[PDB]
Amino acid sequence: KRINIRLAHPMAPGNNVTVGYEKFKELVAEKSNGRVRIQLFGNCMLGSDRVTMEAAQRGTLEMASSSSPNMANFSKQWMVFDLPYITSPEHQQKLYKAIDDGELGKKLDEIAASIGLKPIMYSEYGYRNFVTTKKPIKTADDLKNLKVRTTDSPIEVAVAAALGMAPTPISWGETYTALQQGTVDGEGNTFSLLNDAKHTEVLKYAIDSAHNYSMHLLMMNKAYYDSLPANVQQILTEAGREALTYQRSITSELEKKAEDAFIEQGITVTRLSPEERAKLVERTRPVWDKFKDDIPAELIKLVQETQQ
Repeated sequence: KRINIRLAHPMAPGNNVTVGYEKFKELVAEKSNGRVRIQLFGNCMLGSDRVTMEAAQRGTLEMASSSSPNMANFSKQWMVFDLPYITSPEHQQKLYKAIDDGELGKKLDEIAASIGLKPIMYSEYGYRNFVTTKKPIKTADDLKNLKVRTTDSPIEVAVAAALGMAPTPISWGETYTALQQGTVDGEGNTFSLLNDAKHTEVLKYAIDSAHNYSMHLLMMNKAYYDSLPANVQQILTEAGREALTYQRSITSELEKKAEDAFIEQGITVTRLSPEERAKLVERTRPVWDKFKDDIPAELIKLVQETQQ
């Protein structure tokens, strides 16, 4: 027959994650000669991360993508990637290698299996930077007192509290309204998502904190995956791998465009000195011990090994 597979996600038009899933869609169609069709429900068409991944887990959707921080709703183990400053941009290829070809990726795959999901793409999303609507922020101490939107990650909540901020978990689709209404003073995200989602209209200041690393985890309902013929299973996984290579390749080009757009629209972007970054690293480091019982030590070590 034909097979139609629905894929929902929260990310904005033109965003690195979004474009990756457009490439996935194209590759699935090519490899199947049109027999398998991915229907894309991006940009919170069917809701934000949690609600659509819950639908994928239940089987009311075939596929969904959630940011890794929002995946904490489904397993605590994903929080390894939220630990503040567990990774930094300088080591990204070695992180990719461990996920793609190594033991780390196998462990992630097992986490997904344990919650009824088949991973198809570990999409790059990027490093979050703190941004504000009104308050000048240039240093760690300037973050104090800010009311800040978070994802659902317990670690993001704890990071904010350790920085002296007041964390406020808001779904992605509702975050712009909260900023516009003054419910929150700021947020932390990639400059690209912020620009693509047109948060840049309400923002005034940014710092290159890189205080959270996120992926966008594209998951298929495991029962649905296991129901498919083997040739279609292989199409999906091969398309995922090829789409991931493509999506990583365009990510930093798009990030550069967004940083330029921030500039153009008058947002002040402060580059932290080594000293000021080290303060942030240490101020957030106590969060790690608060989650030692929820994140396997072996998994922390596999991630840290990528940064050596």
